[PDB]
Amino acid sequence: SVFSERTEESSAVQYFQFYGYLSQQQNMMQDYVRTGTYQRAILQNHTDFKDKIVLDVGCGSGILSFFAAQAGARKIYAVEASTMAQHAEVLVKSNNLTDRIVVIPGKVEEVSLPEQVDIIISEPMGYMLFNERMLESYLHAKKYLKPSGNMFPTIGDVHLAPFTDEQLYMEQFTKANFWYQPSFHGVDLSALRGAAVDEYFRQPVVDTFDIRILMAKSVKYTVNFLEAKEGDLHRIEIPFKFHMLHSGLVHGLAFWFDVAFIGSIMTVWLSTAPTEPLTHWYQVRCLFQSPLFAKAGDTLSGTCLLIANKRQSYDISIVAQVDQTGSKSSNLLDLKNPFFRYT
Amino acid sequence: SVFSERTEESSAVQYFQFYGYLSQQQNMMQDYVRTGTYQRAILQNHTDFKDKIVLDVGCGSGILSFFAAQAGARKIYAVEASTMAQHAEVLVKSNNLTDRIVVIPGKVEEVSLPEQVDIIISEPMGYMLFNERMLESYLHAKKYLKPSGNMFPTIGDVHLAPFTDEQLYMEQFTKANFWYQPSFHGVDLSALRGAAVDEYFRQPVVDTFDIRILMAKSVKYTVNFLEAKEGDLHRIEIPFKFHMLHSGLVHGLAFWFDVAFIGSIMTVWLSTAPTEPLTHWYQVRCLFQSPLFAKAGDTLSGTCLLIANKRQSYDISIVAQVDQTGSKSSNLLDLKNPFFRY
Amino acid sequence: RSVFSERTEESSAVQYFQFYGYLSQQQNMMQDYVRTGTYQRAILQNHTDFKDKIVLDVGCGSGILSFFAAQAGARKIYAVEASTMAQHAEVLVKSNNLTDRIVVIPGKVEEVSLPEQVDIIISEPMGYMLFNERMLESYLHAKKYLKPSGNMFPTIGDVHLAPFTDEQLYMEQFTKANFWYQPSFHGVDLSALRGAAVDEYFRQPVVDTFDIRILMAKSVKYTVNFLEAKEGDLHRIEIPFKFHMLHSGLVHGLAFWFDVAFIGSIMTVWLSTAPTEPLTHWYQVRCLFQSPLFAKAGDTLSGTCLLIANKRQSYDISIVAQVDQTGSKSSNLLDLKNPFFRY
Amino acid sequence: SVFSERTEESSAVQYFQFYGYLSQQQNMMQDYVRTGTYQRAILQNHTDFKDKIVLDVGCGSGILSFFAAQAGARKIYAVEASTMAQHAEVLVKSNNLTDRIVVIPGKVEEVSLPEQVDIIISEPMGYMLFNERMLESYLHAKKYLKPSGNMFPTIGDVHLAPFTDEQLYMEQFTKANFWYQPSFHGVDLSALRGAAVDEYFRQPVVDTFDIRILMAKSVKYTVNFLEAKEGDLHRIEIPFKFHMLHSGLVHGLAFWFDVAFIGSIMTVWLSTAPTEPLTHWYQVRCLFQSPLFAKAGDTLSGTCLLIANKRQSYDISIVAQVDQTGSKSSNLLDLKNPFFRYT
Ligand SMILES: COCn1cc(CNC[C@H]2O[C@@H](n3cnc4c(N)ncnc43)[C@H](O)[C@@H]2O)c(N)nc1=O
Ligand SMILES: COCn1cc(CNC[C@H]2O[C@@H](n3cnc4c(N)ncnc43)[C@H](O)[C@@H]2O)c(N)nc1=O
Ligand SMILES: Nc1ncnc2c1ncn2[C@@H]1O[C@H](CSCC[C@H]([NH3+])C(=O)O)[C@@H](O)[C@H]1O
Ligand SMILES: Nc1ncnc2c1ncn2[C@@H]1O[C@H](CSCC[C@H]([NH3+])C(=O)O)[C@@H](O)[C@H]1O
Ligand code: NA
Repeated sequence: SVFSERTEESSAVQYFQFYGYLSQQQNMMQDYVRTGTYQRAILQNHTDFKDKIVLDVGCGSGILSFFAAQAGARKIYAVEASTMAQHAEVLVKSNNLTDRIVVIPGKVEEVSLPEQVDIIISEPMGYMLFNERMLESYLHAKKYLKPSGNMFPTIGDVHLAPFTDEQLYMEQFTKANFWYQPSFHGVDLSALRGAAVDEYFRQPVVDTFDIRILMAKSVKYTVNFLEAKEGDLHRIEIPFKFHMLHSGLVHGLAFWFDVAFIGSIMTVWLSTAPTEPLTHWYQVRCLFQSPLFAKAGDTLSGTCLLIANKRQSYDISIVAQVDQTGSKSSNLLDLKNPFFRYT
Repeated sequence: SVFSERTEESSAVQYFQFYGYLSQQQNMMQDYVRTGTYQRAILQNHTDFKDKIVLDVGCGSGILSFFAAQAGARKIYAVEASTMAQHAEVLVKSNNLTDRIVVIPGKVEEVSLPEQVDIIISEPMGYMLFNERMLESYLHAKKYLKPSGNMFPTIGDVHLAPFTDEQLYMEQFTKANFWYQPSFHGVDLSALRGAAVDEYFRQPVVDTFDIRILMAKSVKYTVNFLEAKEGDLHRIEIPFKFHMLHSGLVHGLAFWFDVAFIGSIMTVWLSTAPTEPLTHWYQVRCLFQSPLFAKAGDTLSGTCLLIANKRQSYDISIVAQVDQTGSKSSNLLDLKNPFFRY
Repeated sequence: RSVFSERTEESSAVQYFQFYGYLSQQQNMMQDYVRTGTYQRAILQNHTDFKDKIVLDVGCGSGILSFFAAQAGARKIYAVEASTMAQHAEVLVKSNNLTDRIVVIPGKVEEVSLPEQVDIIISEPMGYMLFNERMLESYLHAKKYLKPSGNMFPTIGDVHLAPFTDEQLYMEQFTKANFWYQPSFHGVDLSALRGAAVDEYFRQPVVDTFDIRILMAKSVKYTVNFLEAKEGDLHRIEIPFKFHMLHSGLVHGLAFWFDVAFIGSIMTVWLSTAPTEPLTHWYQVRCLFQSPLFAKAGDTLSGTCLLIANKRQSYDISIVAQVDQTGSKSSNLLDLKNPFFRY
Repeated sequence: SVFSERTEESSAVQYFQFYGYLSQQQNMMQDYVRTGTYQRAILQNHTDFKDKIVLDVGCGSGILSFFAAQAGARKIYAVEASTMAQHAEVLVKSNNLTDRIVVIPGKVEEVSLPEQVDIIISEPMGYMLFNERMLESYLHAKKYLKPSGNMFPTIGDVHLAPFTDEQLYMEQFTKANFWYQPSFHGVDLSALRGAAVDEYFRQPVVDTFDIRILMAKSVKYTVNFLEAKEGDLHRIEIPFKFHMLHSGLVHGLAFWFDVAFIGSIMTVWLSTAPTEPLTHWYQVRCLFQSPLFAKAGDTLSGTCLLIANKRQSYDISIVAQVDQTGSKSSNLLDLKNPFFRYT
């Protein structure tokens, strides 16, 4: 199948074991911004669901399908690949909705639906939007979408912005300098100090921050789920040209994302921006190996290249340069293993 | 190999991927009780290493091998299956010990060792001692051990004792009670509450605690690493009979462990007991879904059964009984996925 | 049979009037200084409403309010009491030399015969959550003896209800119900009765006081005008509510209290049992939800509190509540006659 | 039936309503001394239950029947008159003992048992043993007992002892002196002070105390449930003659009770003595109207006469006298309405 070919078996096992936990579902469900906004987006666009055929990609507990049922849906196919599918089925029965919601255990790339659907709903967003590579499942599912069919969410915007955070940058060296001692119990650890620094900088940092560390207006990269193909997400090139609003040292790039539910009645936005109330996605920061000095008015140009890997994530390549000075910095990061810094 | 047959590929990949990180090595190395006690046990028993052949099972960064080198060992084979092995090689070169420490990359069940060794050193203890199933690798490695060779550590004591902690219990019960709601955003979740309680209580709690929550003298289960066979750890049955010292609610069993380095000069103990300074093993508690009320003087009887699984851990079944009232409790826990509360 | 006996089980009535036959209970009520003091002020500061008037005291007990009416210059006071306390009231009338002003009439106010119509009716018919004991109906029934322009002391009653958060109370009750969760109490599996146990405990309104900050919204007020209301109005009391949540959190239930007003010719005097006011022997009453409802600030909590009078001189309470923004719903049934005294 | 003739209808209603609550059953079940001792007495005398026919009088939740089942009983008839009977049925089913425990709804004086039993088990004890008059139900049940049959408990001992408690005695007057004031809000209450004192002294005091207040070894009155008639409990005359161990003022008599389970293997005792751990029965004290002075070595003689009434309780008559001085005191108390003093 399409899923197995793009996914290492070891990664897939871990991945679906993770979502097999009721606590993990619960964690997502208790993210009120997320869950509430989904329910709002569905109910406020009830004309998009009333007596419609619905597909829920990766239903988990089945909560979105229930929201679709609340909106008056006729039939909802709730596809789930982890063992959570059995718990979703129990909920369908206990909520007396067996006539409207059909839980289909398995990967959306492998299961079969009896009919085409009017609208696809899903929550496939990971860290930096693209983590977990579930957007491709979401896009793959369009084989079951009627022409003129709709997608909830419909589009996704990932935002990038340069930031200054001296403490975050110095923190890495403070942690790596553990190895920079000549006699740890009689052992000289110094030779590994470089490797330690390297390791720390490969980890994207997950947490939140004050918006005042941002030094330029964000650059936006948009995915239209109605138009995109899964293969479009294998190689994501995000060019940027930041016009610096403040003078100072750029320590790296901050990432966040919005999704839009473009319905017939209204468009509802779900945002994980640092200007908005915190979600379980927080924000993500990728550090530069060497900070870049910029004057207000200077331009910071370059590219953020996301390359999909078989561990259900992306290898991040970031190249940036201050055009006025030619001062350049790059970093390679491993999105699969972020550092959860939030406290 | 013996490792591969008893281990799911999915588990091993993640497992050794985890130990390839320098931050994790730093975390373990910064456990001063551990590192200091190991160095203490090796250096003070230097005659057990002087001009001897040493095997370091799961050497990681190689610290124990350096300790063995400090004790005057002639040759040390440092085996590590994670990529950390490459970092160990770097330290050996930079510490000018290339003539004495030989890093052998790979699983100890799969590598080929050049010669038989006089002594095996290792740090194979996981949470509640048995987690990670590395003790079996440690035991497996005795195929390279000379007839009268030694092992560091030499023995392991697992201690279990009944505890009372309403706060911890309610803390987990609260998390499970989310699945109690009859109308979460209009959705009835209650039918899953049973499965939810089951899931949360299967998680052993890793953290530390005050010793005054303990309601009886601990029961000891000992593994002699010099004598034990790999197969001995597939099924670990620990019967217990506690004489309750305090009245109250028994919320579960607390676990910790000691290991002893029985050398020629002296025996050095490394303890993770809650009466001792804290280590990175902390202590482990297994909660009962329903606590058992017991009075002082009662006997708390039952069995703690550990069944090894293919995910490099154990399925824990605890059956406990207040003999005077017949109050019985049964519990199943997944040692692989503990709750880190510390 | 009289209107009283038909709406009252004899078994309940016996216990009820037997309870009020005890001097200790009279002492308990009389030692409520807020209560007694406020009644005395309401009567004395409106002395013109009593001067040379004919008074009816419904459920006079020890006769304290009749003495207050006598102090304000009443010509004759008919003090009706159905319990044996009537005998003690008479003793006080004689020992206080007020035989020419206070006439104790033993019996139920629904059954006795008065020689004449009265200018004003005084009573203290309030129970827990105002309506408990169903004496308001006796109070209203007595209006058959009231002259057309007659007055009522108290004149009006306000019931206040507001949502509250109190995790401590909820877990306190939940823990008590969880006794029946034990699978091996002395070797016996009790679990099958947990549902019945939870139901039983949560049917008990909690009588006590609390800090006002646990309240999550402005109280909704329901008013009974004793000058206009008829007995039948209290047989089935429907109180709709729409709360605008001021705080985010878990709604564990609804808090209840009441005010009564003595609207006299000289001034209006209020007797309040609100948690913002000094504590009375009425305390406050809280009705718990079996499972709390999550609400954000700005949300609306709407629904209905329905009180159905029963033959045990109390009410069957039904509370239906809903977080409108999410559709999160709770339904609960309570037995007001058997509250939990927590103070 | 025998029950209805000796019981006022009004009393019976509240009585069985009281035991219809799971919380009250729970209250009894959480008395570890009581429940544990019952279980222990049954299990340690397993030969008295093995393959026997058992009768459980007033099974409540059915706990004692389950204990009988644990001891290997062949058939257990669990008779229960309150609504608790249905909850017992639920527990029997849920514990898979449907073939061995049969729940019979109704009063034991009115139901029909298909066969005679080998042993009757019950927990019919109230305050000072005899309150609630359920022992008569217990003894009545022997009509279903084989001639060679046993009773669990087998005997009941009531202990009586003189006590000194200056605080308790003075407390009555302190509470009554509320009424001894000439202008309570302008009212002279003094005329009721006597009636108030009378009221307090009629109430036996339920609570516990330090054994240091006891001034003589208790006098014991024994009921052998194997030998006794129902009628033996209609009029209970307990003569007493105490040999005073301490000098001082005797303010009244303290009451407690024991029951013994005399089985074939061993005799197990359940005690509510103040020398033993506290149970939900506590202890009961009856005050003398006027305290009696006695020296150590004097004899305190008299009678405690318990006269059964139709309110499922007893009128307590106490006459006591110091023989050496002729100093005499009496009290008449209403056991149905005790004062719960325990804190
Ligand atoms: C819960 O505590 C975690 N923990 C675990 C351990 C156990 N030691 C694991 C170390 O040993 C390595 N290891 C595990 N199984 C191995 C095997 N078949 N062959 C070779 N190396 C192996 C593994 O890669 C790591 O470097 C420890 N020594 N300290 C700890 O803190
Ligand atoms: C929480 O207790 C509420 N509560 C109620 C009351 C109301 N009861 C006062 C007095 O009213 C008497 N009473 C009740 N229904 C009556 C009736 N049809 N006819 C005559 N007397 C009646 C009853 O004998 C009692 O002595 C009060 N005076 N204080 C209170 O505290
Ligand atoms: N290819 C796939 N096919 C089916 N389910 C998948 C696939 N990839 C991910 N999932 C599931 O999709 C879910 C994403 S988490 C979202 C859970 C739930 N729909 C909610 O909105 O709260 C997880 O439960 C995954 O197990
Ligand atoms: N005459 C009677 N017939 C049947 N049941 C009765 C009678 N009198 C009292 N009971 C019940 O006897 C019980 C006394 S409480 C003892 C309950 C239970 N056997 C236990 O040991 O925990 C109550 O549940 C009463 O409803
Ligand atoms: Na320790």
